[PDB]
Amino acid sequence: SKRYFVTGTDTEVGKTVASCALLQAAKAAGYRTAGYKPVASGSEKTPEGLRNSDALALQRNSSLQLDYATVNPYTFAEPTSPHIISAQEGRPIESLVMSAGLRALEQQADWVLVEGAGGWFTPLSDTFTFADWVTQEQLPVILVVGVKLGCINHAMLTAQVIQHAGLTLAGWVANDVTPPGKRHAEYMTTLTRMIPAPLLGEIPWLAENPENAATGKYINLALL
Amino acid sequence: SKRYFVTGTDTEVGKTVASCALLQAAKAAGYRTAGYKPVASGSEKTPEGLRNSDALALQRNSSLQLDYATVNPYTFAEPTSPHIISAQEGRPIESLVMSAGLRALEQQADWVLVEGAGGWFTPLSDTFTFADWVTQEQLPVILVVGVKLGCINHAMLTAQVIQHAGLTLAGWVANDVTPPGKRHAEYMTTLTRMIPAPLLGEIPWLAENPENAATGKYINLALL
Ligand SMILES: Nc1ncnc2c1ncn2[C@@H]1O[C@H](COP(=O)(O)OP(=O)(O)CP(=O)(O)O)[C@@H](O)[C@H]1O
Ligand SMILES: Nc1ncnc2c1ncn2[C@@H]1O[C@H](COP(=O)(O)OP(=O)(O)CP(=O)(O)O)[C@@H](O)[C@H]1O
Ligand SMILES: C[C@H](N)[C@@H](CCCCCC(=O)O)NC(=O)O
Ligand SMILES: C[C@H](N)[C@@H](CCCCCC(=O)O)NC(=O)O
Repeated sequence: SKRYFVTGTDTEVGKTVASCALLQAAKAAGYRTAGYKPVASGSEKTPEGLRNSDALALQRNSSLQLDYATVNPYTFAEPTSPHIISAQEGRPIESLVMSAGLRALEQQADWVLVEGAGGWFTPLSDTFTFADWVTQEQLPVILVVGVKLGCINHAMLTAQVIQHAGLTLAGWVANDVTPPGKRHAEYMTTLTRMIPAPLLGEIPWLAENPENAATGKYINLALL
Repeated sequence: SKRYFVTGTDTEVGKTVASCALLQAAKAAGYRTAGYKPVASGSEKTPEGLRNSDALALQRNSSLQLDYATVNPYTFAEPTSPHIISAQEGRPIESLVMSAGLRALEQQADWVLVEGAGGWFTPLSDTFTFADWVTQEQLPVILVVGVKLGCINHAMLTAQVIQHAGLTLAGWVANDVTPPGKRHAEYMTTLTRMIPAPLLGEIPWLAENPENAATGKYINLALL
């Protein structure tokens, strides 16, 4: 299987909207797809247990019918850093459970997208970060950049740390989190020059429910 | 002279409020102080020319009476990345002018704080970033962390890139940009464990005009 890890320049830059666009393009290409969000914090109560909205988006944009626990093994109610609520609840986030989950998806899907939580360095325990697990798995990384003032600094910090860890930055996606503003073209030119990876596409500002929008068309999967 | 460069985990995390606190503590220690903001974008019109508010804060928190142009040689009206408006206006930001300005302050002050613009990697031209000038000058760096969800990732990205450039991370300052929230103690413990530099102090959430507040007391200059 082809496998990709999706990270963002910050929490809340639209990493899930860009992951749904990527899944929609891979399905259109004829791949058997599966989204995977191993760890999620910030979840709602239902009859079946806690459900996270981002993991639900990944589950319904996958071409295979998947059970929720397969998409998201670790679900926490509180919207904070996963290491804080893991310790609080007495539920360790185990690297072997996160890896087994990835393998289980690979039995049925040939194109798997793995979405982390928050940014690159999100702690999972007091001695282990999400970055350590991605390095261990040797996943190529796609960076989602929310285009706003301050995103050049955050895109270059994340890009350099991934290359320092000896991983492949497979590409980047520009996500328009605000309406058209005055220096949009110049920001897109600087970002294209500075990130050492192909620009895979640009998702426009979509006011109403953008993870349910048909966004596959904004991604050029040929460059991956 | 003692010289320090102050950077932030993002634009608008309170780097100027923390720089005014640092200047107030150094004055209380008996140093002859000068703040320096070489490049500023986002300025108001006055009879004397354009004036940036952050540079004005640095100028009035300095113990020496300094002229505005000495504090801030490069002033741009538009609140965008300095390389965009520099090119637009036909006014190159010269590394030799930025360095001469630092030396001119060193003739009269024995404790100089240098504040950049935005985050670490802010571009000054198409081939030159603020990070290149700080490396060239070999300035020790103080990191200001606005405490909010996502700041662990941004504090660790910036910390690692500065150490990769062979510079000293002299310390960090926690700035409380929001009112007391639920996981504040756990965020302060994680940040203290993860940033490889002393915590110099914590500035509380100050609703009304915090750069005019007397904040020197929250900084322990002994650890610098
Ligand atoms: N193209 C777009 N147009 C309009 N709104 C967008 C958008 N992309 C993202 N958003 C909005 O920004 C917010 C964050 O988006 P999203 O849920 O995809 O982020 P994310 O995956 O980075 C969150 P986390 O850090 O918790 O993993 C959402 O409310 C979403 O609707
Ligand atoms: N301790 C605090 N309490 C309340 N508000 C604070 C605060 N620290 C910073 N702020 C507010 O956050 C905003 C940004 O602060 P500040 O001007 O110091 O940031 P900064 O220097 O990072 C800006 P730039 O990126 O343009 O250099 C201001 O409106 C300021 O009043
Ligand atoms: C306009 C901002 N407020 C700030 C400069 C921000 C540059 C951000 C560049 C980037 O996107 O990383 N200006 C200043 O510090 O004077
Ligand atoms: C609660 C957030 N929305 C997100 C996790 C953010 C962790 C941020 C850690 C940090 O401060 O760097 N959750 C999630 O992606 O499910």
